[PDB]
Amino acid sequence: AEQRASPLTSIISAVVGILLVVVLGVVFGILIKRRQQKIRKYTMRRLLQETELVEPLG
Amino acid sequence: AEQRASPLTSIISAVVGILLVVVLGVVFGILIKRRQQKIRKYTMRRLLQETELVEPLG
Repeated sequence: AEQRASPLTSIISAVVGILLVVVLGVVFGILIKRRQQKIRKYTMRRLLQETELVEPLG
Repeated sequence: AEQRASPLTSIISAVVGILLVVVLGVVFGILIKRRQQKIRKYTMRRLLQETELVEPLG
């Protein structure tokens, strides 16, 4: 019938969904671990890029 | 003549790729803005003087 019934398309949509949730889950946990009694001062490291705002070319 | 030649499959793979990169971008931006509003803002204010170390004269 007209009913699609695409198996692959169904898997691709399912895979991605979990993929996005996985990638993040890893990033979130990573930050926490590096946060739990771990001062990396990442703020300053990223702040060095702020100078670009007050560092024109001419 | 061609191996696959699947237009949809090509779009699904392209969409996801950008999708994952998009979601993250939003998460990263949020955190930053969530840190800039930290009670330790004073740190940054004083950090602006650090540039003097990497700001030599002609």
